[PDB]
Amino acid sequence: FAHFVLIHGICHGAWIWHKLKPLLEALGHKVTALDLAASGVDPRQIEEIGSFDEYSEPLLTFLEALPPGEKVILVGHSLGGLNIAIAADKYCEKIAAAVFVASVLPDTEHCPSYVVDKLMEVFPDWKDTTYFTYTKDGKEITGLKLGFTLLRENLYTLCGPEEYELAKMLTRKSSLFQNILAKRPFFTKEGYGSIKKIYVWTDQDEIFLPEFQLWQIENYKPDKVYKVEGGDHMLQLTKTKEIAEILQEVADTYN
Repeated sequence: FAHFVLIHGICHGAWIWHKLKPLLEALGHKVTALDLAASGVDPRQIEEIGSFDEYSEPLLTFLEALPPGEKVILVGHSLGGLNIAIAADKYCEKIAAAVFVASVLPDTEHCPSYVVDKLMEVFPDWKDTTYFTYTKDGKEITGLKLGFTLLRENLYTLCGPEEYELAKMLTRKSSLFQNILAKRPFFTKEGYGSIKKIYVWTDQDEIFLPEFQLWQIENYKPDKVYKVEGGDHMLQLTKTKEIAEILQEVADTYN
């Protein structure tokens, strides 16, 4: 059996995994679904957070708490692929594999903002998404709150109204920390570069467009690619059984 650690994307929280966690547990696995900083029911506000690395603190702290010899399979969604890379550069030995589900896939050859800048060229219009600025640690940071119409049409395209309602209800303001990411030291070959990486995507994704998702595969070759037919960007909501099937096959492959 495996221990999966489920990692949401920006403006989201552990709650996006509410369908997938019971299914993985019904297969016998251990599952942790974290709220990152200022996300979900985390007490902090985004304006206290000055970088992706501080944003990732609950994942780093969880991994620090793993006793020696315990390995986990990280599963990230959307921007959560970046939290994976940060965690991997400190605790690569605790990571049996990383699975990127409709997610960004950073590399080691370019700066940590690389795949995010590519994402805004491929998808530059975020519809009713609002933006704001705050200063933390001397740097001006642009925060955002995903627009409800963007959520409806581009992320939750195929989700029922009861799932979409949770998003209107629970998504919170966040930030891409895009300028901070550009100046951060590169992810390292020895840490992040060394972990097994499995890339899960759908060409029906209406925000992480096929051009982007395919460019990422070409830019940084995963150890395994699964293409999910159908669904939408919220693959753990619209294709939950398929994702649990893929995760069982990763566990069977990577301990």
